Amino acid sequence: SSSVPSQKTYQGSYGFRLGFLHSGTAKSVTCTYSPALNKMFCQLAKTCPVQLWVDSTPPPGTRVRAMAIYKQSQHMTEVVRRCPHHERCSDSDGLAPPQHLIRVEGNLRVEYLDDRNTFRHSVVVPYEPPEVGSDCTTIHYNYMCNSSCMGGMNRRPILTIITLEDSSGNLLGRNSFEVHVCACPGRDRRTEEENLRK
Ligand SMILES: [Zn+2]
Ligand SMILES: [Zn+2]
Repeated sequence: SSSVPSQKTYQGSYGFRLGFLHSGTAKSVTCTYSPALNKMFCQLAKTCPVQLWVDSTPPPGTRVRAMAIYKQSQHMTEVVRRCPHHERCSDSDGLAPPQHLIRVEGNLRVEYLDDRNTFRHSVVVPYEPPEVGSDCTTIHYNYMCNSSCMGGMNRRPILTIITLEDSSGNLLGRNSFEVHVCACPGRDRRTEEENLRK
């Protein structure tokens, strides 16, 4: 059949897992995470904090990669990409190729990959140990297209897969979370958690 990027949780030797801010569901929130759904709700192009927690520190040369896949089997082989409309947005970023859905902000060492063999997009930064006074490292992602964009995800659910890898790309750890990009993430989180209850 067709191999797809794995989404299996794997903490690895460093005890790698993800954390998310406790941001609430008010109308004004821009990024919010549901532990009931393991799902991030966030606004187009806004900052999405993703914490990296480890029990011990990965070595220099370790990198952290992010890639989106469609959640549903019948769409899983389709590369997740930004819609043609959003490709044309004007911003201060001088690094991300216009087709990439996921960007990293605030990191001058970011690299973007358009895999020559799988065609998948990903965004990768060097792993760094927590800043002074912090217990975790955070990476700040932006999602550059809405769930609703007809020329992109077109309402199909996606997951983001975060991989910890060595300098050669070998697996050191993996986690994932669903993400819904939308104008009203607090309202959407509230709706979906209410659906879940029912
Ligand atoms: Zn625009
Ligand atoms: Zn779009």
